[PDB]
Amino acid sequence: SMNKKTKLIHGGHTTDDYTGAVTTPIYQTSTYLQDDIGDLRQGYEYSRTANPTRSSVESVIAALENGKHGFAFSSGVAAISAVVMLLDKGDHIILNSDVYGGTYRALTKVFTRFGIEVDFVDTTHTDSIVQAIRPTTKMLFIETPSNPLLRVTDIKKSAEIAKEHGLISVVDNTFMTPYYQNPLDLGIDIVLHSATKYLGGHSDVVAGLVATSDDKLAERLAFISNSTGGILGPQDSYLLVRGIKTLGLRMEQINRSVIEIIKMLQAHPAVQQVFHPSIESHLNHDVHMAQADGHTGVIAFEVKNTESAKQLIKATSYYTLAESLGAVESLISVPALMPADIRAKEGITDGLVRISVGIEDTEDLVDDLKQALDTL
Amino acid sequence: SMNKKTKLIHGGHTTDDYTGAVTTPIYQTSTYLQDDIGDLRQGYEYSRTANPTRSSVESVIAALENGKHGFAFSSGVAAISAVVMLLDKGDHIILNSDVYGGTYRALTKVFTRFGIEVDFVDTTHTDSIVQAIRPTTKMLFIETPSNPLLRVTDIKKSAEIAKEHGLISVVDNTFMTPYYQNPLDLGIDIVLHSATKYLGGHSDVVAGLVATSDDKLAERLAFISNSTGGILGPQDSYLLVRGIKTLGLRMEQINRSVIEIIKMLQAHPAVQQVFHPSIESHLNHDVHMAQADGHTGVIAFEVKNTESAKQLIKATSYYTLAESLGAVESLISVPALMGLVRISVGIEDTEDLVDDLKQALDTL
Amino acid sequence: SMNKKTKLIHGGHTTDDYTGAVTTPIYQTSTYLQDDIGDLRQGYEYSRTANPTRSSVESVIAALENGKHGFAFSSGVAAISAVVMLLDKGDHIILNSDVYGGTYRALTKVFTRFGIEVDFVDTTHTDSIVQAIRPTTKMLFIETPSNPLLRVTDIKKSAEIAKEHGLISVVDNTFMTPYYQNPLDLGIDIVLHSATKYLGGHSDVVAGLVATSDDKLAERLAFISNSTGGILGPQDSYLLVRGIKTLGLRMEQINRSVIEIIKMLQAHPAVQQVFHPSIESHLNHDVHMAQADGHTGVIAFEVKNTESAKQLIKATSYYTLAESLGAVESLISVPALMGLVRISVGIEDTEDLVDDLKQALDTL
Amino acid sequence: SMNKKTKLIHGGHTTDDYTGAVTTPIYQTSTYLQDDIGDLRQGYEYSRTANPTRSSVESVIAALENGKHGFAFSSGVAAISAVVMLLDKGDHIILNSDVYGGTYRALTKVFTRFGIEVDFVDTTHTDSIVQAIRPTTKMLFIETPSNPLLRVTDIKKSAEIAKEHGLISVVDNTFMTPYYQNPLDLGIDIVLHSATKYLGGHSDVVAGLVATSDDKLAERLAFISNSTGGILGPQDSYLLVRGIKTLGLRMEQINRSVIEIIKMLQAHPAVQQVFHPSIESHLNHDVHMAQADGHTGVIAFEVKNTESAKQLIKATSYYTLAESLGAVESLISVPALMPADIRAKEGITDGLVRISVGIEDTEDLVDDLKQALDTL
Repeated sequence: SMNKKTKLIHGGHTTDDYTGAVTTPIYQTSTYLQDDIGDLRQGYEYSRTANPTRSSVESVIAALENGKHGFAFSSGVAAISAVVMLLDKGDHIILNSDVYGGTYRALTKVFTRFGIEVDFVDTTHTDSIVQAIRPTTKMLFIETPSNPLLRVTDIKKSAEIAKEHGLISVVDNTFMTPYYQNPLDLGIDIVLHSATKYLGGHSDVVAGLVATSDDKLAERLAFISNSTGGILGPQDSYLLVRGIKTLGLRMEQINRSVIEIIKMLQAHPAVQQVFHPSIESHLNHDVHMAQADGHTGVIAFEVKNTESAKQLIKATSYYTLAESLGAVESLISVPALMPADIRAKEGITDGLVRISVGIEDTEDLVDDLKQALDTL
Repeated sequence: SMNKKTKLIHGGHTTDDYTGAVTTPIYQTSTYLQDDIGDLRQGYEYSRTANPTRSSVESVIAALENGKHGFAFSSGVAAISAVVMLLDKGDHIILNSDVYGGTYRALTKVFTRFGIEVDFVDTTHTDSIVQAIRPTTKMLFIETPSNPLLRVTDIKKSAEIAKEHGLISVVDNTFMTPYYQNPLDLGIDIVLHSATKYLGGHSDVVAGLVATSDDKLAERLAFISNSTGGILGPQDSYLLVRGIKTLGLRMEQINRSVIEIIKMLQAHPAVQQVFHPSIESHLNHDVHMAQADGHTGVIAFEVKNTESAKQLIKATSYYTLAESLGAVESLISVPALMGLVRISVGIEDTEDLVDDLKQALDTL
Repeated sequence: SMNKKTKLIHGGHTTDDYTGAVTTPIYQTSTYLQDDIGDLRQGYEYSRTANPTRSSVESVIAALENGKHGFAFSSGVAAISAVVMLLDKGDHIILNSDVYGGTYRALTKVFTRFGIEVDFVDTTHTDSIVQAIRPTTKMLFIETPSNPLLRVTDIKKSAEIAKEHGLISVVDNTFMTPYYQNPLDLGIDIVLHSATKYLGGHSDVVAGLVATSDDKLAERLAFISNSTGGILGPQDSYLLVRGIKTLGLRMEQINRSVIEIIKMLQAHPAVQQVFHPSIESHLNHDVHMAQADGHTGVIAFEVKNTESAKQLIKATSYYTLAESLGAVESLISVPALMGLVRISVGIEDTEDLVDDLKQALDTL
Repeated sequence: SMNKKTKLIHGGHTTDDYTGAVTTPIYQTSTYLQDDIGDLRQGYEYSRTANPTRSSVESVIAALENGKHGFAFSSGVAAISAVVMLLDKGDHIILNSDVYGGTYRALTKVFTRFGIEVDFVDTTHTDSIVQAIRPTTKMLFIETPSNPLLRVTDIKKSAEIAKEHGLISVVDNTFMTPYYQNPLDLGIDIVLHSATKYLGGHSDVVAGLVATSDDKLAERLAFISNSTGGILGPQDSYLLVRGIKTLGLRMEQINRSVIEIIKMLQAHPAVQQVFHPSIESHLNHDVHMAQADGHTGVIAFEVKNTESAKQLIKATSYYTLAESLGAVESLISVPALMPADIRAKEGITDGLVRISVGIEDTEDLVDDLKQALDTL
């Protein structure tokens, strides 16, 4: 019963019971000696099946999401990939139309070849999920807020919709992190993250994390992980644990700057509109406040055209033009350039700019972006 | 032009063109700065899609297997699963009946749920491969030698059948390594490895490696890997590059010990049978010699019962009771429990490994 | 131009100009290819003399301390020993009497054997520094605040004395970090850190960092380091760069908890005294506020006897009984045994650390 | 009582007693939890004083050199630096005139300022050591074979000379490695290595290793290491252990190529002379065979002038022009360009070329260097 900032330091198991080392040892090892045949010395026999450094980060994400079983994968895509392989051929899964672009690509071009049929639904309306549910629908996949336009979906209702129809509810909590949003506490079966983003938070790990409280769903995830082998390595597991330590402090510095930056974007004439769940005029803004304690650092705002966005990027000094988000350094991107009907259903327009607020000084970030907008 | 031991040191790109560093830099990084929107400074944009350290080890395995493209995965099992995902629902795969247990598990328990069926066949007689071909068969997947009995399958003839019948041929070359056997040179489309074993060589990396010369197949593997993200990390990529450097020396010490160990086992009163492709009476022995320039370090032999096998392990001093194979240290196991005994010959002193196993067998 | 939190993210060179990678590549390498004999492709020839990952963290500490040159050592003790080796036999050093125990050991037990003598002086009264100056005195070395009582020494006035008397002034800025106190801006010649503590921040790196603006001193430190080889490795260099990124956020959470923890300790019946430079009755409190923009996370308080102190540690839940300080997790110790108690405030929840320490004190 | 190749795999302690992991865990940690105050859980309290990954490589070098105590330092220079700090001001140490250049620089320009007086002696004649021994001489420092001209010194005699006069005998065994030469078995007190070279052997670690069998000399080295802090990190300790595993196989492939390469250099008219202890006409060649089981991979040979050496380097394809030696890749250097009286006493002339034989194919290395010499 510790507070969130305390949970990030002592939640789970990140110490060495053997030597007392206050950080998780990095087990660069493949196999483990057995004193007697079949008798494992500490539960370990082969690192693909289980590795102590990986089990440590798996116990952390489980503790942060108030779950019971954690799983670490080589990438957030590998985590999503392992989750959908819970379904069989002829099975059916519903997602929000505005999922992360890589998620759309994986389910439409990879997993449809295996007999999994996919339906996309603007989940901002809860009952619209029920329109697309079939007697073969087994999974409801929610990504709130979405990438990169931050559409909010009612998690607590989607869980009830999933629970009623015998559906496996999944939430992609990458943008909110366990520090501000806990889908497992709202009835969801499985929560997953792209740990590449906020959790690692230092632009130096590609990883995915999955957590659940259901036993039999966990034994199925462990079976898929051990049989498809998309496991996170020990070195990356350790850097994940290390980065998670400062998640609360990083999110709070990010949230402070998000406040000041939004107030500047909404008052700058060179900006057409701003997209963020903290805005009262934003769609489903009251749903977000009911299910989340804070806000993501991804902000979307549209200038007039793509060429103005390229000029705006070249005018800044602290915003790094690159992919990914949630890092200590602020990142800037043009989602349209980094099919057209799906891109429009994701909210991506020309002149749409996505920023990821870092942990630099607030006034420095506001005045840098504002001075850049003055040139348009 | 470049001999084998030289190719292990200089094959592929394992140096830094920037600073001139003689080893591959470890790029613990997720993303890369772009000078202009879509203008990649060195071709890198996101580490899942491409990472310079991973591209280094990927260029090594393609060079060592005489392939055009290489792919590094987070485990050998992940390399297999990416290859199997080349197919659609309804497709069939033909495999050797004694295929690796993890491959059996992944195909029967996972990929059959997606309509991909597998047909187990004694591939030591190539006629059995043809008779099991269905109109929906799309892939031939073989290991040679297999585990743990080391059964040899004709690679060249398997490549001809897959070619004549329009199948994607796959060879798991883990046990032999690129230092002794190159399936791509024998007509196979895709060769893969559990780099966890010999390639890494030091019992400290879990990894898979895939190589092919087909552009359309590599483009499909690249798309599959980017969309399922079973990516090998940079630090493991580096240790893989580092371990491969001594692959030729390790294999050669392993093969010298295998000769003396088999000679001891064949004569010991407590041993009833020895399994290894280097024995002239082994099935398809000449087939192996025609497709391989050396031997694997995995040896299986039989003793009376599992009790004598367990007492054998405790009586040894230099054989480590653990899973896995292909490491610098010698490994021993009883496959039915994890009287057949399987050993992995390491790079310890040859007479030390001979005397130590013999004195332990003397206690039975 | 660049504020403090921004300088922690973008100060120094912590990106790859080659591929555009946003984090410093880890150069696990020993040597570098030369295009021509003596022609360094990027200025690197041998990793002991210079390593690009180490040069990254070296450029960070110089930027954060407003210095011209930075030096990364394998421990804070190694950073101190390189600085002390600037002197010759017969030279003298003036230090605060309560200097770090490892510094006491290194100077009295090691460097006196080479003729370098040390004069311990209560530097909280700057007059005592002048009266201990000999004709052979060459260096003034101070820590502020000190361990474990947190005694404050006037940095500006110490810099004037060293300047007026021709001494090399050194300040151990470990406890305050570059985020709150910059001795080089106050006239000190050399500032050093045990990066093992706050800079690394995560209890997983042993390192020392040195910064100076003097070219002739930096040239001498560079020669000393290349000829004694107390070099920080590349992997530790990288984790140092990574940990420093959150230094501002960690210190600020630590300082918020320090305020509430001191308020609780000052009122608890079981506490007889609290030591911290943030108390207005602390000796040289206004001196600290004039040379520092914040506070350290080390707090010392006194309870009845060592028994009550030991029972305090067992009664807590979030305080880790271990050596060291400045980590994300809270650390507690009894200095006389490794009733004075020293705690290191971490980044846990403020009320959690307040309530947990109070309920433990309630059991005494 | 295992053979050398077996000793490199199982000598010392490189496994995890806790989990059974067959490789040493990497303890990226600074401090260790204590269950009771002052009571260490497994002997660890602070990583500068002791770290489990470092203790593992320290137990390896001790086992390989038949010593009892090992010490790992941040560089071979830091190892030598810690060894000479065993002496006091006014103390006296004898070295061979042709020591490694960095050793000469460290003792002449650093440790002379602390009262340590240094004497250089052509140790190829044993009694010449006795000419320079004073009532304040405390240490005899031998580097056989030398860098880069490979002058051989009688180890067994130098030990007797040191033992008679109450001297601390030290041998720099970098070039021979513990696989071929074991100074501790010949009476020497302290053996040290630049583990950067052959031991690591993969051009990716800078490290130094020290070993001794005397208890009180070890307690003094541990005191200096803990008080001057030039400790090797855990990641570099691990890569050292990993590289040491293949030391025997790498040395034997190197020795095979050294044989074939020397026979080519001695028969090429473009080569004036060749320097290697395996040559019968080489100085003290019979001393080497009496104290060493094999040969180093460093070979020195002189072409006519410096300009011919630069042309020879540009003609090769498998020889890497860089510093350091003992790596899997073959390295080539010109020691004169990478005072004049000391350089001449070290045997360094113009046109002198130093090669470090790698583990590439023998015929490839011979024909590559030979074809290059044909252009001169």
